[PDB]
Amino acid sequence: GTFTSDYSKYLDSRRAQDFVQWLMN
Repeated sequence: GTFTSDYSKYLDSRRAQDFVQWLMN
């Protein structure tokens, strides 16, 4: 559980990047 918050933030950034690319195409 040591890396979960740090990873959750990275996953957040990825899902937002996925959203943005979808919105641009």
